[PDB]
Amino acid sequence: MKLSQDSSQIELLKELMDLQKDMVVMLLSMLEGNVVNGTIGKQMVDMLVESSNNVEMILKFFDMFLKLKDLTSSDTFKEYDPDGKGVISKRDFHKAMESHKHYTQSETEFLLSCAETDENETLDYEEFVKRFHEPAKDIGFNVA
Repeated sequence: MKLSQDSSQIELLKELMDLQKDMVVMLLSMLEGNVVNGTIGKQMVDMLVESSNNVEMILKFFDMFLKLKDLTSSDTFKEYDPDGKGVISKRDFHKAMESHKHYTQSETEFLLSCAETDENETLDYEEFVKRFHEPAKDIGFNVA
């Protein structure tokens, strides 16, 4: 939530997401071959409960960005967008994702903050989704 708001460190965000991916891969390799009530798993759950705040915050991030695909594929957003040229006005975006109303007001304003404001005033929701949803899918699958 630091790098996402700015648009100048997208490559750094990608490197960080890849690091997170390999981290979760290591954790899965650790869980490989576990038995019921295994000591390795118990140590892992102790780790998670110690990191409870960070884990729930990351999970909230992933849940927030994983609904964006349904948001952009919604027929409501499809009618707010005159035709599939790829870019939608900022006001249309805010109205659309608030009629979608699965997003709270805080989540709303955070999405606008994370979406780069262009001088065209029509933020490219296509690039936004293809830049955020896919890393979220990748890491969230391993987390799940």
